[PDB]
Amino acid sequence: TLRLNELAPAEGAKREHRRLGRGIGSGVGKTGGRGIKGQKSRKSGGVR
RNA sequence: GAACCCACUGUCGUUGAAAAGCCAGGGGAUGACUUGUGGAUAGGGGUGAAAGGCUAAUCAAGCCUGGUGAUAGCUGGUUCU
Repeated sequence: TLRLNELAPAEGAKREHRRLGRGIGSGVGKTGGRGIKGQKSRKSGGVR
């Protein structure tokens, strides 16, 4: 206790960030949640 | 009718000897003729016995750099459990 290698954050404080397009297993591979084709699939695809 | 200047027909070549030629024929050949050297005309401009022809193998608007990473409701791609 009270060491630099014995200090931990609270449970639920930190979450891993989501990474798109890094394989089938991740679940967000390939299209990365954008769907298939259309305006919203393109870069900067949101309408005003 | 030779040299010189052209390019009407046919064969060959089409990763060619050649990014436009060779061979056999063909036209002008004292003229509105051919040609060397050095100059002038610059891009919406130049030049054109006029084909949108030519302006460095590039022309219904040359080339280079910059605005610039232009925009693209389109096509493609998007990586471990």
